[PDB]
Amino acid sequence: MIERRKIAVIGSGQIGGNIAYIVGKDNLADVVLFDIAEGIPQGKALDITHSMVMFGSTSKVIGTNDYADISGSDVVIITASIPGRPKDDRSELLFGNARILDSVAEGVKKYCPNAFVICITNPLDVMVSHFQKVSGLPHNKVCGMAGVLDSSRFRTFIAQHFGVNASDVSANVIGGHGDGMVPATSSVSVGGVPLSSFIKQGLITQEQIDEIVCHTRIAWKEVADNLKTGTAYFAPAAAAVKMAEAYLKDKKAVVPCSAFCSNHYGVKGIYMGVPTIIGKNGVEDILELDLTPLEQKLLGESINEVNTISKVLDNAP
Amino acid sequence: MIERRKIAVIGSGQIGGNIAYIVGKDNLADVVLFDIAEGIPQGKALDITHSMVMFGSTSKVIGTNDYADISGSDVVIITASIPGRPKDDRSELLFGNARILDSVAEGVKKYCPNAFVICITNPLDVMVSHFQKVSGLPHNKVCGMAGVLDSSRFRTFIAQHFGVNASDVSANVIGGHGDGMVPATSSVSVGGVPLSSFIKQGLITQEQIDEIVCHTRIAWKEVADNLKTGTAYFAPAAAAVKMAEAYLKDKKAVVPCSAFCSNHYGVKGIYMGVPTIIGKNGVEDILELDLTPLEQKLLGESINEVNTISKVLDNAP
Ligand SMILES: NC(=O)c1ccc[n+]([C@@H]2O[C@H](COP(=O)([O-])OP(=O)(O)OC[C@H]3O[C@@H](n4cnc5c(N)ncnc54)[C@H](O)[C@@H]3O)[C@@H](O)[C@H]2O)c1
Ligand SMILES: NC(=O)c1ccc[n+]([C@@H]2O[C@H](COP(=O)([O-])OP(=O)(O)OC[C@H]3O[C@@H](n4cnc5c(N)ncnc54)[C@H](O)[C@@H]3O)[C@@H](O)[C@H]2O)c1
Repeated sequence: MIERRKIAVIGSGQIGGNIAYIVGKDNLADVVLFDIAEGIPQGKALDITHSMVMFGSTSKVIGTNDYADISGSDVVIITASIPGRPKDDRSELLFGNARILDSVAEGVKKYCPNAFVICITNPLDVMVSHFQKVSGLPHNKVCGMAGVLDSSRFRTFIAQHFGVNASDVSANVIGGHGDGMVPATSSVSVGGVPLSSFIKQGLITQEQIDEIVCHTRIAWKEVADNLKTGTAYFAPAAAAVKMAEAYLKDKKAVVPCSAFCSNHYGVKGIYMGVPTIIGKNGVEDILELDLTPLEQKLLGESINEVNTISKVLDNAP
Repeated sequence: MIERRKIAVIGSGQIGGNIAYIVGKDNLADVVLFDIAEGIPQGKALDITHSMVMFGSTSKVIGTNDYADISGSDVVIITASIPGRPKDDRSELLFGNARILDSVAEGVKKYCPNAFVICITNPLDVMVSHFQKVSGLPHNKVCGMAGVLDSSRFRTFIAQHFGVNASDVSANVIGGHGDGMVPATSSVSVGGVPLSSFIKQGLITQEQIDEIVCHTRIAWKEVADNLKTGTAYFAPAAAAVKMAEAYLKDKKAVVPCSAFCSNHYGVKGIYMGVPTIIGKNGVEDILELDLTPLEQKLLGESINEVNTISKVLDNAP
């Protein structure tokens, strides 16, 4: 008995609304846009419902403040967060967003415990870890969106240098979504050609690569300082939809994201950004990148950042 | 010589950003987001650029505040407007927006006078007329977006009543984008079946049709009262992309928009909501709907309100 796919978006602010809009435009699923703020999800859903006939989609998009409406959701995307952009570090939202997730975790557990959950709420790696702990869902059914956005940014910057289509740049960012993220230049390729080759050829300099690595690392502040009123939300929404697609269409897509890693990268059971294979059973596998010693070390420092914020959360007021 | 298609969005608020996002996602053209507000267009353009590789698009999107950047634009879409949502009417903002439009007209006149210009700035029909006058562009290359958004709502509401895909509802809303808009119920068909027939089959009462007509004219308020921030912006951005598409792909598509009508509907040269044929030469034709005496009267009232407010603006100091 064919049933329409259903995605619940918890939090209907900037990112949440664009997720709804893109999912409906692609006719990927019906969408349930959930928020505790009166009127916001309802009006965004009505406005998006009107664009449906324009896109040729028959997806249904409704607004709600009732967890009961997310029952049967195949995928839950969590964007809910306290207000205001982080001033210097995504960690500043730690205390407030962990409380919100406790609440979202109760709604999920009761209305759609078999859903694939994708967290977006910052500080990402720690929020995903917190969510999985308080909700009790299987590790492979809970992951965080970050890698796809960090890697799209790294691929884009590399592509803008060489003047080529970014889809032809292969490049991963691993580790937690924060200042210590590791854009792995060691395995970047452009049409099959490694960066070491472009250096010999004289078409890119190590300094140029270094600037790309840095740009990647603090790209969030560049966008946030220009928007003034908030942080990025167009690409983070497209990234969440790519992850939801991988699950709903059982793609076996290789997706860098925050996933529970306990056997690769020399860690034994932590959520962090790694290349995963996503399909109908959620995170189905993690791939082992070939890191240089210097990279294995920068990863090591990333992991410590994650552990530190995490201990801080464990000792919250 | 193949050149990339180029679309300038004048005004990067709620609607402009969404238009950039969609156009980019569909790889329909490169996008220039123009705003005089500091940082907004650069920030949205940068965030959207990061999402191009996720959508598999090579569209380039940049933000600027220099009209010289819109030169060579094949289409210009105008969303520039002074702050604050309409209270009861999209009219109140008349002078400020006409002032704003004067700048854009000089901008377009200098940098890309061969562009197809689509206005969205309210009060729509007057704004469009004003833009064409002061810019001097061919009448058939200047029009306003309203009908697509109104007809989409009208189709959506008819489709919800019958429980069928809105894409299979054929329906037009003509006249001014105001309370004086005319949802032409006599032009309604659902898979070939007319409302009279559904009437006789007892599948819809006249009361229900009336309520649908009313829902259409006041639908914008319903969205605005829920957003508590401004007016609808997801569906109006999509409607403008559909208009840009008919132009760029030379579709010869039926697009209900605000065009220079001068030998149909009993008017001799005014800008109003009518069913046009858009292709690579802009508005290439206007179709003549089979209106009932009542609708002819209703359109009548609508037509006066345009000229009325149009004179209020022809004077001023
Ligand atoms: N993972 C990443 O790559 C990434 C990238 C960009 C932004 N973000 C983060 O995603 C989050 C959302 O960003 P945004 O711009 O959409 O924020 P926003 O402020 O625009 O939206 C957050 C929404 O959460 C709603 N909300 C609040 N408390 C809630 C609750 N208890 N239950 C349900 N909804 C609730 C709000 O009412 C609001 O509409 C932030 O934490 C931001 O830092 C993450
Ligand atoms: N035609 C319709 O169907 C329809 C439907 C919905 C909304 N609208 C109207 O569309 C317009 C835009 O709506 P919105 O929600 O995007 O508004 P918005 O306030 O979010 O954006 C308007 C943008 O105009 C910019 N701006 C101001 N002065 C400018 C100038 N001189 N040059 C360039 N940019 C300038 C602002 O800085 C802002 O970014 C309004 O007039 C709104 O009422 C029309």
